[PDB]
Amino acid sequence: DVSGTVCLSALPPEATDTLNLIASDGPFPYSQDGVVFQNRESVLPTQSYGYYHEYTVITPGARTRGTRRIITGEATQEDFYTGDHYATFSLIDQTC
Repeated sequence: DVSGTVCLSALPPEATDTLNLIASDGPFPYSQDGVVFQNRESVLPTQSYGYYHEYTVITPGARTRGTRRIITGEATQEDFYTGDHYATFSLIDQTC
């Protein structure tokens, strides 16, 4: 399930950076940005394979990709944030 909706301005600033890169189709900093997210655990709504894609939200100071991600869905404005490596998600509201 999705935990609720959160305004973009209430998320870390790096989530705004990642969304700007998604809108321009990159370039992205990590080679894993843009791969399909399988939703194997069925936390997000069930969809066809390839409906969801994953992008890194950089964690300042981290040596690795860390635990923050944006998952896009194919629908308009359908973007989810996770800060715990896919355990929980919130829908991003870009209007606030």
